[PDB]
Parts: sequence; structure tokens; C-alpha cells
Amino acid sequence: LESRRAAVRAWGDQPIHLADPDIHELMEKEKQRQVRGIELIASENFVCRAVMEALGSHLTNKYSEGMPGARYYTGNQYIDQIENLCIERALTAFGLESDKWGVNVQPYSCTSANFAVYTGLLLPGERIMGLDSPGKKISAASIFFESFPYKVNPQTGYIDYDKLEDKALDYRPKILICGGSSYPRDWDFARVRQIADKCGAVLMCDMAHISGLVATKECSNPFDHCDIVTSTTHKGLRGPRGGIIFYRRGPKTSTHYDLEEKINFAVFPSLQGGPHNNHIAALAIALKQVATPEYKAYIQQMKKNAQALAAALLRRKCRLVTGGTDNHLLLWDLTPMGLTGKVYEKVCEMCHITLNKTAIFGTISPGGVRIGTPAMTTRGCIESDFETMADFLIKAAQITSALQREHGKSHKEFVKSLCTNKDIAELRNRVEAFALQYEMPAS
Amino acid sequence: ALESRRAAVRAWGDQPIHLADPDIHELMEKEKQRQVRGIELIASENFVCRAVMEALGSHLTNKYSEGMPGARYYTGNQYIDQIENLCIERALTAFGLESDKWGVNVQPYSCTSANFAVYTGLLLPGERIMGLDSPKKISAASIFFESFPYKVNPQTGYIDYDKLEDKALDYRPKILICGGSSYPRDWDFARVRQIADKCGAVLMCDMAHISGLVATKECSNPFDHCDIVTSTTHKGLRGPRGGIIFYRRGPKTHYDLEEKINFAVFPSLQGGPHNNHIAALAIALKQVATPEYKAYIQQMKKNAQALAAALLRRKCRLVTGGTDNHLLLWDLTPMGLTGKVYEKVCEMCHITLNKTAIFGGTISPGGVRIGTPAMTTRGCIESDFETMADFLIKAAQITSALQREHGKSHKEFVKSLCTNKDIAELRNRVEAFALQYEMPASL
Amino acid sequence: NALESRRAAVRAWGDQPIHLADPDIHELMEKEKQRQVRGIELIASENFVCRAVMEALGSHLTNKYSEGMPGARYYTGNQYIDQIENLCIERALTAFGLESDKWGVNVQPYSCTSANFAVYTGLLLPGERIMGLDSPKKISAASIFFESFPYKVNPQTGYIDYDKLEDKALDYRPKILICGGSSYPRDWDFARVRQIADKCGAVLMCDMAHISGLVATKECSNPFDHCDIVTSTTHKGLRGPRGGIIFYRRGPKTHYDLEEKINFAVFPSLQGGPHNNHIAALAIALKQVATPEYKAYIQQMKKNAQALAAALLRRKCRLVTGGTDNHLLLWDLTPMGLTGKVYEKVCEMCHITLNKTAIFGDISPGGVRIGTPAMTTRGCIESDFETMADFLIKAAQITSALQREHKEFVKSLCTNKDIAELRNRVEAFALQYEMPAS
Amino acid sequence: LESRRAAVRAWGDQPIHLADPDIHELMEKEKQRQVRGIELIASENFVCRAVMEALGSHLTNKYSEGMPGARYYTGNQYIDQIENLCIERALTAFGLESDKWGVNVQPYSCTSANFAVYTGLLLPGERIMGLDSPKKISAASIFFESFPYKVNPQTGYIDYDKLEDKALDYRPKILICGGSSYPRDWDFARVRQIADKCGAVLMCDMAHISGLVATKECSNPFDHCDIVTSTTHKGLRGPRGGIIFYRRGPKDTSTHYDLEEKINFAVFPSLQGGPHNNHIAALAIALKQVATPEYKAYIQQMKKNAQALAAALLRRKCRLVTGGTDNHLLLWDLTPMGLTGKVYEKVCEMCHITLNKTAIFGDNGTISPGGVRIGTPAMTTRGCIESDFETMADFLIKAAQITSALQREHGKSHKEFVKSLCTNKDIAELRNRVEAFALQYEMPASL
Repeated sequence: LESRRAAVRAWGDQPIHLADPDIHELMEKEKQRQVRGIELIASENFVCRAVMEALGSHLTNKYSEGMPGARYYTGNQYIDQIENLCIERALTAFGLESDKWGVNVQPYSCTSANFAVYTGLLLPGERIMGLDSPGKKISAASIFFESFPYKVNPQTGYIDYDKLEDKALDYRPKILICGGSSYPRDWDFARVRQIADKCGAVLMCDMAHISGLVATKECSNPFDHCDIVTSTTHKGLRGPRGGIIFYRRGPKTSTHYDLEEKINFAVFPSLQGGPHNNHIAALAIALKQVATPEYKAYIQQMKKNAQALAAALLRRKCRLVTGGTDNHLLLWDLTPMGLTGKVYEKVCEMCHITLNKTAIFGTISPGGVRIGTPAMTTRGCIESDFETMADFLIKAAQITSALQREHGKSHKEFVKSLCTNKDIAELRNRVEAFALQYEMPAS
Repeated sequence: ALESRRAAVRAWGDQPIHLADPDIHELMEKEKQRQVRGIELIASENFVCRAVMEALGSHLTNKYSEGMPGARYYTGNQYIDQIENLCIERALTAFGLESDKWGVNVQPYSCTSANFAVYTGLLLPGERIMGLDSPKKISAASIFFESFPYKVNPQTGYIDYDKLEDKALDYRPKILICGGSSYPRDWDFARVRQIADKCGAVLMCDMAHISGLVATKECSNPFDHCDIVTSTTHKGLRGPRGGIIFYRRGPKTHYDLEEKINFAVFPSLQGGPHNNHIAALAIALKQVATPEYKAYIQQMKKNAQALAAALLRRKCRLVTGGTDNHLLLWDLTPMGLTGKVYEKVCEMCHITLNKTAIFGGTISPGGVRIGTPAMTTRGCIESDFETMADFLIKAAQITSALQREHGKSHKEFVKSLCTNKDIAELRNRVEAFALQYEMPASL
Repeated sequence: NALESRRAAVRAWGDQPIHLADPDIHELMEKEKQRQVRGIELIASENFVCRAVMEALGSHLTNKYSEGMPGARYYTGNQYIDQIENLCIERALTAFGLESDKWGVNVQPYSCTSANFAVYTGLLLPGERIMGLDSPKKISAASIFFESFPYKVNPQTGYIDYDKLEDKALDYRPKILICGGSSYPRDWDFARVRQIADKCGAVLMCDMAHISGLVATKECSNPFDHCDIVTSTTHKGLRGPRGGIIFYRRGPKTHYDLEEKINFAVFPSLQGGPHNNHIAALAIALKQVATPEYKAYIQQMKKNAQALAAALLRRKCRLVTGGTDNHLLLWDLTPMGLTGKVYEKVCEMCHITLNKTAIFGDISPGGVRIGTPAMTTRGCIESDFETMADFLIKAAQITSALQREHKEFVKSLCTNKDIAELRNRVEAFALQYEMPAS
Repeated sequence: LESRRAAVRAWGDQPIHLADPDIHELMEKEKQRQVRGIELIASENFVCRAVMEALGSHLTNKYSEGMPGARYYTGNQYIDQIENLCIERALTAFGLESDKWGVNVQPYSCTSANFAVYTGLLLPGERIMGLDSPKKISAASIFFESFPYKVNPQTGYIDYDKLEDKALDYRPKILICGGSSYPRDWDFARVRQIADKCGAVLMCDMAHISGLVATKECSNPFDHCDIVTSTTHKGLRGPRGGIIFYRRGPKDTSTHYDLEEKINFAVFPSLQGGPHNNHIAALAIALKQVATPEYKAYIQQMKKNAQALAAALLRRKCRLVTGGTDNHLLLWDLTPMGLTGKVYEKVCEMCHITLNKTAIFGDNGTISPGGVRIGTPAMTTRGCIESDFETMADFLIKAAQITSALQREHGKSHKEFVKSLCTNKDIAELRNRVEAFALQYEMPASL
């Protein structure tokens, strides 16, 4: 008996560094990469320990198909209380009342969440209209429904609400979507509502890129005008990877809102199985923390940092789409320096700087890069720190011009050159040195 | 002021869960306790080892990895790539597959998600599929495609492969699916292949319920006959919650599945993968390839025969009159009990089960589904299951007794449950029993 | 007078006869009129129409566009065309013993296919499920735009297996269940099919194309006693003009929902204006259906089919189901080692038109489909069919003889003595019988 | 024998006027209506006798499922030769060569034809874009995704810039020009440039201009479009039905055209059954006649007649959409006279004048119900010339003068209006003038 009891404990309580050294080594190398590098991907962020402790818990052991108080399986009395608590905290986070709004927190991702709304509200093939980043059908939404997307004014970079109104009145989509893409300026949610109303569409906002700013009233509030708001749990909110759906409830021929039953059912049982109980606990923790002054200050600093960085790059002759930002992210046009994002991205990578090329405009040039403050803001960077980072971003560009010039016609021989360049190796060292000056949550 | 804000980050980032969120921590602890102090007979459920939790609750959740290894949307994936690549190698090794004949996508958020990616990848919306059914349109598969399911023979409880051949030749579905439901007997995958080939259908297996038995060659091998196998990562395999897709590659001119499925998963249907889940999966798959694991499965099946034998001896009725695997369908209608109520009384006695659909020929609500994987993991053996059997009967004897006296009203019933001495006595016997067995990962 | 000169130029053009206005076409039309008279017609579809019908077709009615429904037209000037369509409708109900309070009828459909598709389009959302009989990648537009799970006859018996149908329908739960359709040589148990439809909650539709004649004359099962919708072709049994027609139930069962949906599907969804000339022609044909003469025409048609069946059985031939309840025969040639594909082409050379058909293998290419209506119309009687049976055998005996060498026999075909001899016998036979409208 | 052979002849040869008097009476009443009225519906025309003789023939007797030389049934030796001849005449009518263009002549209607093209080329649900005449109505919009475009509301002309913008956005598989009754020429060349930019197949529905196109009296869509569909019975004075022209042989991946097999198959067996052999013969006759100088001179007069009518109405202070026409039809705005088409239409009917109210964009950017559509082809066919149309203009105004007068006195009820209509002196007087006018003109095929 006691022999078997020890056999279980042996296996069950064996640490990762013993149970799987090969993985453990890779995890440690990746932890080091994270610490010794700058993170400028506007998506990315760093989570606190408590969120990781929630993820890495016995909650993964319990299958909980269904909703709180209406599960497929017995034993969910404590998982219900967690999900419920997670819900309550989601409303309070966005200053919502339970009589006017409900929320489903099971969606495996933001993509997943959006598609559930469409699945729930629409018959297959019905029409939707949302923003777009400039076989041939890519998103599942565009496969299983009829997506006619809209785009930003190619000259201004801003949204043209007038063309949008024309377009929407003509296409009469069942669902109109705002948010979605990485847009560096505030939305006129009020306006989009007027449009939605005119063409008899349901207004949805995908607030993934602004979840942080919305909760902290540091941008326009879509909850004031949309019938549905989806989001990512892990960007602004520094929660775990997943999605979430807010919908209206109770009164507005239609007497009351019809959303809750349809959406809940679409998530489960239509599209998903059980939820990730561990993700939900993690999410509740993250959402408790969003409702704090500490988090408000975090977002405020995030935005000050973004202006600091914008100002820095304009001072250095750079071209920003719209000439700046209202929020936490920058679209930087490199074509005036004669660079594509594709290559600048890959040089920055060699120098421990992570960013990502983006689509920019009146043809579609491959010469944009997308940058955001949240990650380094989380590591305690302030306005002067971002002024430093700017210098690194310019040195990287100066190198990139210099290398394209010497290697004018080498597709293979260019990637090799990278690994033995002295100016890269110098900048990489400056970046690692810089990076180590800032703390890294949960070590 | 620099060192003061470097401590404010550390303060927040390194705060343990029991401080950061006591309300959540208390619930997490109550659930850990529940798991320890009860019997788990849900055939889905299992308990994961610590290393798997440590993977989940890690800095890997910080990095967004949209795309595939070597072909990501974002820079910085050098180490995540090596982990995903390792997780893939281990998945093949686990199921005795060679990389030139098979490939595997490990990103699917769930087994449901995985199946749906297969359909989305291979078929045009509205095209036809056929699979088993557990006795409006409910599944997303049946919403966006044409599902004509097949069923087990209502008298036998076994599958009728002749009626299946008839139905498949008539409907000529693009994809024919075996596995799926909790079926207590072995599949004739060889036969189903003959049928697929006749009606020109791609043969897919959903090996969610038998993932374990398949890897250990302790049941029929669907990889010997199917072109695609999907599965859940977290049932047999004691990995993290998610799904996985195996597909054939190279010469049969060649297979057409890899590009189509990978693309469906991303970018069509999902965003970025759960890097934490993927590491945790790699660890779980390393452990499947061990003798310990093969012995684990062997014991799991011995325990199932032990439990079947015990119940038959006690005049119970089992669908098909036993099992070839790890699970049991128990018909309670001969004792005059519905699964709905027996389920809820077992819950009150710390026994977790779930009512199931079974044929009586009408569908009776008097089935319940039991499996051995969970208690087998905790180091239970044949004689322990014989003890558990005694509890299952004492629970049934109480349920009959209660239905009789207080079955008149659902309210008057639930009251008697909360305040019954025989329940409380058997609950104590179960907790006492339960605590004798280890519980993997007690911090 | 430049006025009068113009007035003449118009009359000159407008009254020029076909034989002057287009000799090339006229010559081909004359050659075809000859072919029709000097041949035997055993295609079970085909029939010959009366002069009055042709006069309606070739009239000023083709000049007036009438988009819409009677008394609800898009265009002015329809006062008389309305009276014609309304009359055609009343005559269609009368023909099939229906009352206007319980049934309505749309007579605009350009064809029977067009008519079936309008019902589907009218009642169903694209992609919803239908089930109908099939003659043993996606071909029909019904199977393209909707989800068609077809059923088939029992391969051994050649009769319909209503038990297997019930099982298949309860499984597939189609929004619409369809009976009739294919050329089936036995009566339908419409009563049974209803029972099934009702069980799987489907709308019962009958395609009465093949049997339109028999049904009107109560010389077979009446689908109007059991179906909610009956479609048909106007030009088979009925000896009307080419087109289709839709009957649907109206008023209480709360009330039927078919009329507005189906009318709208036909127009404006699927077609434009109706062929006013075809409708008048149809009205004429339907007045004539309602007569004892027509009943006697159908009676003879069936006696003629039994006469032919009997004649071929006596001659060792194999008929699917071993006969017929109606006007058409499925003849299995595989016991004589022949494919339809070839027999068909030989019969053609001998001025005998019939058509190869799908039949089940004990799935063989060795069936041909034969019917009485065409020759029955020309005044053929039982003994005349017994003569035709001889011709059919002599055609077969020739076909076996020529399949000795094998493609290569195309020369032999053109220059064969036995063919020429039988062709002459058939032309001589054919010229004995009148040909409506000369 | 001979007694049964006479019983068939008795039935088979019975003339219509004996076989069915009730129908015959109505048919005769309608023939009279056609003769004793003015036809200004731009669609309508009158066919010659030869065409009627084709329609009302033994050809209806033969079922010809399939295509020439590839039929389902035997006995089609001659039917084939007719269809083949109809096809050759269709090509020669529009100046096309068989190596570069093919044509399917089975479509039961022009609607039917358009839908076959869509069915043939596109998967259900794929995208098309076409013009619209100001719930899902057309089957095209039910079974496929139709995002239509419209004329500039102020100008009444098409806005090719807004059309380019819209097409590049929506990227439809098939872009369609023609369609509506449009009184001005199309810039097919321009529409081609657009199609090419958004990678769409360019289709023209030439139903309303079939006549002008054949006679090179308007822009030629065959010079630019990959597919041209049409109605057989409007300009061409053929029988009612449709027809599909598609390109053949050589034109990134696309080496040769892929249209013929897909379209033919969509027509049959997908959508239709057998063709109307009698319609096809009639069509062949009609198309022979289109390729003559007589027919060219017909179209020429048709257009001179239109200018004559436009000029006439302008001179009497009428308001025309786009201020005139390049073709055979006229959109007339009545809102300056305070009239709706819906009522003017119904008064004109009473006076033996057939036209039809039409959707127009008004002086306001709104959609007024105040338009009517008029054309010359029908009365042109009956031998009317310019001065005759100036007469018909006088009738149209008198009718309007009456309609205002009536709306003023008897507007109170729709029942008290329809009475006044039946029993009005000024109507009766104008009805007489119109009948008297109409009988001056020949009516083709009055035997």
C-alpha cells in the first residue's frame, strides 16, 4: 500500500527541472530572452506571479462544461463561485450593472469570441462589416459569413465616417463592427451607433487593442453605444490568453434584448467544449487588479510614454501615420528612409528588439512598423527611457540602410552577413545592458 | 525615485496569489480539497502532475507566437519554436509515427476546435460529414456543414457496421468520422476504412476517449487506417486542456491535408497558440512514451474489469454487458432510478459521476457513465474499485429509499438530501476512503 | 402616296409567309414534319398536339408582355390576357376535380423543372433539405442550391420500397418529400407517402409529369387526395404546349402558406413575363382534357400498353416489374446481350424513336423506355401495338447480328439490307395512321 | 380503320374558332386591342407572320433535351440543323465569328439566361454586381451575393468613377452592365478597364439595346464584354426567350476561355429541360431579318422617331431625365405637372395608350414615383414616322391635362375616381381620337 502511495507522490510532485530537463532548459532560455530584450510589440505584455499561479493549478483537473448553476457535470460548486466572481469583476471593471449587461468569459480567444457572436446572432452566410488591416478568404468569419470590410482614408490614415455611412447604408450588414485593427486614434463610437441605427445593424465593438484604456476611462467608452463588446483578456489587461463577450440584457417591436441566450449557446455547446477553469481564475485576479488606482496610473504612464516616444521620432525626422497617437501604439512609415518593415523587423530581432512590420498606405506599401509602450511600461520604463529606446530604433535603421547598400543583390548572403556585423553586436549589447536595468515580473 | 519604482514593480509582479487575491485563493484551496476528499468516476477527468502545472503557470504565456515554427508572424520565437518542434516530435513518437508519413498541429484550443478546423480546412461550407451521435442544430459542425450522423444498434449497444456501410454509401459524405462518443468497446477501424474507401470519403478518427489506450497499443490503432486523427490532450494523456490534429503526408499522387488544416487552425479559426499549454503537452507526451504510463493504462483497464465484475455480481445491468476499455455505461432503470437523480445523490456523497443517454426502443434517462482513469492515477487498484462498487450500491439503495418517501416534490426531495443521516454516513465513509490515496501536486 | 407606300411596306413584311420569308428554315420544318409522320414514336414523353393548340401558340398573344399576376400586372393593357389566364386557371382546377377554395394554380412556369425549382425557392431557404426519386458532380440545380438526398426503387423488385423510404425520410428529415418524378411503370401509394411525410414533418409534393393524363381521368392514384403541392408538365399526357404548372393548397388545414410564397418565387424571383400564347394554348388543351373523348383516349392508351407488354412477354422479353399499371414499359435487353445505347441507335435508323434508360443490375446500361401515348394519339389500337412489337424484335435480332464484329460498324449501319427492309415496313405501317394538323 | 383515321383528323384539324370559341373570342378581342391602340411601352414590339408560323408548328411535338449532335433523344437530325442554323444566324447578326464567340439559344427567358451564367460560372453565394432600377427579390440576389450600383441621382447618367470605387472594394466575380432601361449610350470600354482592375468577368445584359447593337447604331458591348445575354423578343422582334453569347478560344494563369462548357451545362441539364424548338425556329427567322438593310433602316427610323418625340415633348415644356436620349426610349418626369406615373398610366390605358410608370430620382435627391417610360419600336414597326410621334405627343399632353383636372375634382376617393374614369367625356373624346389614329397604321399578321 504505502509503496504505491509513494509511487504516485514521486511522479506527481516531481519538479519540471527533473521531470523534463530538455523543456526546462528551453523555458529558462526564453525567460532570459524576455529579460535581456526590449518588447515593443503593442499586443505583448508581462503578467504577475498570481496570474501564473492561477494558470498552473489543480483547476485544470476539473471539467466544467456549461454555465455556472447549469453545468453538465457534478462537483462544480467551487468552480461556479470562481466563474461567477470572475464575471462580477468583469462588469465592475468596465463600470457596468448586471441588470443592463451580462458577460461570457469562456471564449478560448478573441477571434473565438467574435465568431461566437456571429454564430449566435446570424444565419450562416449573412452579412457583417468591420475594419480591416490593408485560399483568398483568410478569416473564418469571411469563410462562413459575408464580410465586406471598411478601411482608413489612405491619405489621412484616419477613419472616414462619411464613406463608412454610405458603405453601410448600401450593404445593410446585419452586424457592424468597430475596433478590431491596431488604430492609433480614438473611435467615434457615438457616430458609428448613428450609422448602425440607420442601416438596421447590431453594433459590436472588438476592444482587444484598447481594453486597458476603456476600463480606466482613458479613451472613448464603447459600452455607451455598442450592444456587444468582445475583447482579449491578455493585452491591456495583463491577464491570461483568452477572449470575453459582453452583451446587453433587459429592456431597450423588440421589447427586451435577445443576446444572452444566443451567444451563450454559441460558445457552448456550439463552438467550444469545457472552459479553461484555470484561465478564468487567472482572469478574475487580473480584473480585480484593473479596478485599482495602481492600474489607472499604469495606463496613464503607458500613454505618456507613447507621446514621449512619438515626440522623440518626429524630432528625428520620422513619419508617423496620422502624425502621432491618442493611445499606446504608433504606426511608423519607413519608406522615406527607403526601408521595408520586413527587413527592419529582422534586424531589430538580431538586436534583442521585438516589433512587427505592418500594412500601411494610395497603394499598400510594406514599409510600416507597429510599436507600443505597454510591455516596457509594465517593466517600469518612463518617458526618458522611451527617448533612449528611440535612439536604438534610429541606430537600427541607420544600420539597415547601410547593409541594404553594401548587399544590393543578395537574398541568401544578406541573412548570413547579419550574424558577423560589428554595429549590430554593439547595439545588441547596448540593448541587453539597457534591458537589465528594469525589473521583470515573477522571477 | 528610480529604485523606489523598481521595487513597486517587483512588489506587484512577485506577489503570491494568497496575498494578491485571498477571495480567489480561498476558492482554489476549497476546490483542491474537494478533489482530494472525493471519488472521481467521470471517465473524462484525470489529475495532472506538477511539472505540467509548472509549464502552464509560466512566463511562456507572455510571448505571442501567431503562426507556425520557423514561419511566425512575430520575431523572438527562437525558443518557443524549439519547444513547439519538440512537442511535435514527442507527439509522433507517442503514437509510433514517422515524420515523412505523418505531421501534427498542436495549437488547437480544444478537441471540438480541432475537429472544426479539419472540417473548415478540407471542405467548403455546407459539404457533408458523417460521424457517431450520443443518443434545432447544436454543434457548430452541424450549423456550417451537413451532418448526417450514425448510431449504435439500440438492442446490442454495439455499433452496426453493416447499417453504417449502407448509410455511408447512400449519403456519400466527404468525411467519415469514427470515435467521438464514450463507447465502452473497441472499434473495427479496418472495417470503417473499407467503408470510407467505397463511398470515397476521408476517414477521420476522434480518439479523445481512447488517446491513452491507442498510444500504449492497448486497443485498436486508428493510425493504421485513418488519414486524420484528432484528440483531446488532457483525458487519457494527463496533459493540459486542448486539442491536437494528426494528418498524413507524402505519397498515398500525395496527401493534400497539411497546408489546408494548418491554415484552417491559423489564420482562419484561432489566434496565437497557448505556448504554456504546448510546453505542458510536450512534458505529458514525454511521459506517455514510458513503461510507467503503459502500466498505468494496463491498471486502468484491470480496474475497469474489477468494477464491471463487482457491479454484475450485484445484479447491475451494463450496456454491452462490460467493456474493452476504461469506461462503463450502467443502466439504472432496472433499480427504478434515473441518472439525473442518482448523479445528484452521488455528488452529496463526494462521488462525481454523470448521467448519460442510453437506449431502453426509446432513449431512457437511466444511464450513468463511470471511468477508472482518475482513481487509477491516484494509485487505486482492483480491490479499491470493489470497495467503490459497494459505495455506488449504498448510494443507489439510499436514492430508491428517498425517491419513495420524498419523491413527490423536487423541493421536498432536495431538502431531505441536505438533512439525511444515511447520506452523511456514506459521505464520511467516502472521504475517509479518498484520503487514503495520494493526489498529484500538493504544492 | 408616300403614306400608302409605307403602309404597304409594312404589310409586305408582316404578312410574308414562312416558306417565302425563310426558305432554308421552312425546308427543315417540312423535312421534320415528314420524319414525324413516316416514323413510329415510342418515347413515353412525346405526343402530338391538335391544330387549335398550334394556332394559339402562333398568335398575336406573343406580342403582349404581362409581367405579374391577373389583376395585379406590372403593365396596362392586360384586360383580355387576364381573362385568358384566369380561364386557363379555372380549367386547370376543373381538369383535376379541384375547388378554388381548397386549391390554387400557377400556370406561368416555363417548364416542369422550372416549376419544381420555384416550389423549392418559394418554400425553403437555400441549402435546406429535399428528398425525391432518382433514375439510377452535382447535376440538377435543385441539388446545387439545396441539399438533395434522393431515394431509388428496390434493385431486385423494381418496385418502390416504402418501408426503406420511411426509414430514409425519418433519418434525413427533409423539409420537402417528393413523389412521382421518374418514369415509373406502376401506380404510387400516395396515401402511404403522406403517412411518411407527416411522420418526418415534411411538405408532400408530387411531380405528376408522367401521369398528368391518367390522374385527370381518374385512371391511376390521385395525388391531389394526399399532396400539399402538385407540379407537372403541360405537354405530355395533356397534349398541350411545352411548359410547367404548379398546384398548391389554399385556405384552412391555421391556414396554408403556399400561394404567396410560390407565386412570388415564379415572379418576380425566377422568371420574367409568362408566355401568353402558351397559356391560351394550355387553356385549350385543358378544356379538352375534361371530355369523355379524352377519357377514352387515356383508356385506349393503357389497353395499348397492356397489349404491347403482353406481346413482348409472349416473345421471351424481360420487363421491369414484369409489366405496367400505366402507359410505359421498361424493357431489360441484357438477357439478349444488348445495351440500350446501341439498340436505340439502330431503332433510329429504322424510323423507330425510343430511348435507353438506367435499370438495376442483378446497374446495367441495358434498359430502354417505351410508351403508347404518341401512337395512341394517331389512332393506333391494341393489334397495331402487336405489329410494333414485331418491329421491335426484328430491330433487336439485327442489333445482335451486327454486334458480332464489335464502333467499326458505322459503315454497315448506313448500308445494311435488313435495316433498309425494316425501315420500309415501318414507314409503310406509319403512313396508315393520321398525324394531327396537316 | 378509316373511321378511326377520320376521328383523329376530326379532332386534330379542328380550327381554334370551333375547337374553343371562348378562348378564340378573347384572342380576337386582344388582337383588336393591339390594333386600335397606341403602344409606347419601350419593351413591346410586334412580330411578323413567318415568326408566328414558326411558333405555331409541329416543332413543339419533338423533345430535344441536350445540345445539337449531343442529344438525350434520337430523331433530332433536323431539329439539330435548325438550332445550328439559328446559332450561325445569331453570330452573323452581331458580326461575330465562331472561332471567337459561341451562343446558347435555349434559355427560356433573359432572366433565365442571366441566372444560368451565374449558376454556370459561380459557386452559390459568390458575388455579382449590376445596375439597379431605383427583402431579397431576384433569385440572383437569393442564391448569390448581389451588391448593385445606381445612376447619379442629380444627372440621371451613370457615374463610372463611383462604379470603379465600388467594384474595386467589393471585388465581384462578375460585373454586369446593361440591365435597366437607360436612355443613353454605355461606355463599355470604361466598364472593361474597371472589370480588369477588380479581376471580374464582364457581362452585358443587352436586352433593351439588342436591336441598336446588331445594327451598329450604339456602342458595341461585344468589343469589350466576355459574355452578352439578351432577350430574343424586344428589338429583334423575335419570339419571347433568352440567349447567351460567350467568348471561345485564346485570351495570369488563364490561357483560353472557360465559359462554353460551364454555361451550356448550367442551361441543361442544371436549370432547364428541353428547349422550345418552335421558339428556336422563330428566332432563326428573326435573326436572318436582323442582318438586312431593311432592319438597319428600321432601327434608324426608330431613333429618328425618338428624337422627334423628345423634341415634341420638350417644345411642350415637359421634363425628360438626362434631357433626351441616344436610343429609342424616354424617361418623362411628371412631378412638375404634379402627377404620379401610377395614375397617368391608368388614364392612358383608358384612352387606348399603353405606357408604364417608372422609378426616377426627382428634383429632390429622393426617389419620386412621378416617372413614365416611353419608347418608339412598336409604333415604328407599324410604319409610324417623325410627324406621327409629334401627333402622339399631343395625345400624351391631353391625357396629362385630363389627369390633373381629374385629380383636382374627383381625388376624394379611389372608388369615386375609378367611376369618373369609366364615365368621363374628355377621356372618351381622346380615346376616340387615339383609336382613329391607330387604325391608320398597318398591324403585322392580320391575315
